[PDB]
Amino acid sequence: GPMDFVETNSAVYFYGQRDRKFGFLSNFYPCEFTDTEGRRFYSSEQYFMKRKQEMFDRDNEKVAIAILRAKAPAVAKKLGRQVENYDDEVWAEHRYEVMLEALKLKFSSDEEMAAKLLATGAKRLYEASRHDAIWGIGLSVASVTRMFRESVSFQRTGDVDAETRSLCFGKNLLGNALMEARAWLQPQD
Ligand SMILES: Nc1ncnc2c1ncn2[C@@H]1O[C@H](COP(=O)(O)OP(=O)(O)OC[C@H]2O[C@H](O)[C@H](O)[C@@H]2O)[C@@H](O)[C@H]1O
Repeated sequence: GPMDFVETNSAVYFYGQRDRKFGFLSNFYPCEFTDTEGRRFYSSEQYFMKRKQEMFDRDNEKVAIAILRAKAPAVAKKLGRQVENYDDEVWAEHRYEVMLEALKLKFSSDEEMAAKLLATGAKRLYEASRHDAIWGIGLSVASVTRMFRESVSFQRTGDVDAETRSLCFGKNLLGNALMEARAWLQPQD
C-alpha cells in the first residue's frame, strides 16, 4: 500500500517482497535461477549466502547443503550469520560485488522482473529497512515519509539531499547494487 513505499519523481524507497509494485526489489522475493555450475537458487538472498559460506568455509558439507536447501530466504540469512571463519574485513571488500552477481542472476532469470527494474528509470533506489544500515539505509518507510513531510525542499526535488543522506542514511548497498544491475540490464542496441 501507500504506507509500504515512498515514490517520487526521482526516488524509490522500498522495503519487503510483499508490496505488489516494488516487492521484486527485495532480496527475499521468490524467483528461480541457476548459476554456471548448475546450482539452483530461489532468491538472490540464498545465492549471496551460499557465496559467503563458499568464501569462508568452502569445504563444510553440512552448511553448503543447508544453504542450498534454504528456499526460505530468512533461513538462508540465518545460516549466513552462522558461517564459520567469517572475516568482516574480507567480506566487506567482496560483498557488494557478490550481491551484484546475485542480482544479475536473478534479473536475468525473468524478463518481466528485468522489465520492472528498468521501468524505475533513473530514480535513486533505497532500501528503507529500519534494522539494516549496511544493505539498507537503516530507516523505515515511515521514517522516510516523515523526512519528506517536514521538508518542502525534499518534496520539491523528490529526494533527500546528499548531506542529509551522508548524516542520516546507512550504506544502502542493496539500492546501489540494484541501480548497477539496472544499468547492466539497459538494452545495448
Ligand atoms: N558469518 C558471520 N559471522 C559473524 N558476523 C557476521 C556473519 N555474517 C554477517 N555478520 C555480521 O553481519 C554484518 C552484515 O553481513 P552481510 O553478510 O553483509 O549481511 P546480512 O547477513 O545482514 O545479509 C544481508 C542480506 O540480507 C538482507 O535481507 C539484505 O537486504 C541482504 O540481502 C557483517 O558486517 C557482520 O557484522
